[PDB]
Amino acid sequence: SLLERGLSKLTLNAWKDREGKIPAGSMSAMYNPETIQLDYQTRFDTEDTINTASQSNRYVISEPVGLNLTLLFDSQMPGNTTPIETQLAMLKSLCAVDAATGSPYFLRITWGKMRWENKGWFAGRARDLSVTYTLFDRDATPLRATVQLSLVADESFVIQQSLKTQSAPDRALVSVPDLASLPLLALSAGGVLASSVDYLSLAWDNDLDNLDDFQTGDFLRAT
Amino acid sequence: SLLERGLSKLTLNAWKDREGKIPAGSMSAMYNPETIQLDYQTRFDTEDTINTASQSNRYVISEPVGLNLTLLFDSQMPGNTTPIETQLAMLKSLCAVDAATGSPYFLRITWGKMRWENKGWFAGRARDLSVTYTLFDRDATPLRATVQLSLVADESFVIQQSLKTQSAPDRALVSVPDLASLPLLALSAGGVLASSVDYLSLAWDNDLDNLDDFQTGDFLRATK
Amino acid sequence: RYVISEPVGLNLTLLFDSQMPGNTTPIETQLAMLKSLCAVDAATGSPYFLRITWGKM
Repeated sequence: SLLERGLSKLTLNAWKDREGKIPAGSMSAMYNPETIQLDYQTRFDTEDTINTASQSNRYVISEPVGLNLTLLFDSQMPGNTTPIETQLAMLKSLCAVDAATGSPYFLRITWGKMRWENKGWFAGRARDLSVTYTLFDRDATPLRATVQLSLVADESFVIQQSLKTQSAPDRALVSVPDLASLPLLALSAGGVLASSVDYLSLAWDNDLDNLDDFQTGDFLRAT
Repeated sequence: SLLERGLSKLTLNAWKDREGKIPAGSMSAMYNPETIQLDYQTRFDTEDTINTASQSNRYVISEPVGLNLTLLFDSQMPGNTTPIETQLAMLKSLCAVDAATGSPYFLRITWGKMRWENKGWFAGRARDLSVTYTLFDRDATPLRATVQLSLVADESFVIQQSLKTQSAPDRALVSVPDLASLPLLALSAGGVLASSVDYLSLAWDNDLDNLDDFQTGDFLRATK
Repeated sequence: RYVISEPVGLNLTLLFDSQMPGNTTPIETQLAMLKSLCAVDAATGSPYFLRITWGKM
């Protein structure tokens, strides 16, 4: 909408390294998948104690988000001139082991206006894959594919570095509201940093005099 | 198409060694499968690092490509005159342990124009086989079969080494473009080799004079 | 014997839709919060300690 009406097919872009400096090939899928699903799974385990009766559970690991999507290829209808084996030559190639490197191709899936995991793209490597050819001709050039991709998370190590810089930075720079107080100024400054800054050490950092030297509009820093 | 309209059946060739030196028997099976299926799978394990800087998962092993395929035999329709036990005396033989060596037979499935995983053939050995006879005769010659094959990938070592040298054969021979520079010429040489070719070694291996010596059309050789 | 009591688990299924003409907020802005709050936070490296509530339930 808002400009024109034309289909935006999804694109499978593959690299060789994690960061994306070395590019492999790329392919755009005909016949958009009609369903995508992203499945989360966070594993817990119930902590045990013999003293108290408080009941909590322990965060163990976070199994990465998986993307399940299915594709269909056809080379029979008279708009479809290209064979489906040159199109499946790259789904089998880009979702398997690289020839020189032992690792797979890091497979960044994208769609025109769809945010995947709060980002415009979905990195990750193909966990499994299955092509099931359901229609042939006389010498059996294949004519249907029914591909069943599935991926994992595998974001780059840099992208993951900047996302924890926008959350809990090094320095806070909290403001001073009206009728303020240092037990409440150090309580909102300890929410930016998530590190529970004390009122006394917040007072020593700014070198303020009397534990009341804020004047409703000045900025005092927490570390 | 493009010449004629005769069918092309699938042929199951067998060997004894990993390579093609010692041929065993070889059958072609009538009544094509209607559907093939080859499943890929790659196993990953999540890094449970204590430092909690990053979430990632390692690559462990890639499971071999497995092919599933279902056949059917029948000899009572009056075009069908060969009894199906002579055609199943080969599938039961080639998908089992050979008497000579004590191993499977290293099968190779092929179809006329179908291109398997990236090659014109599908090598590998038989994981599974199940025949289920459904019709019989008065003396019970069977004459209906319904076979359910299942194979693995297992290619030979000469073919796998040949496909490796076709990608980064430890020389690059990188052309230079107009408005080029050695940090860019090392990124374009570090993509041919996938080895981070560290630009000071490029100017030493090619006898550059002053780190800007290439002239928009000459080649630079990059090894490792 | 009594060993341990497993934690109470809650199952719950939602639906979002933005093309009916009362629905104008795109559902990615509403799913940019569920995907965020039900995942590991960037600040500490842990989940977010959610709290589900209904008017009289």
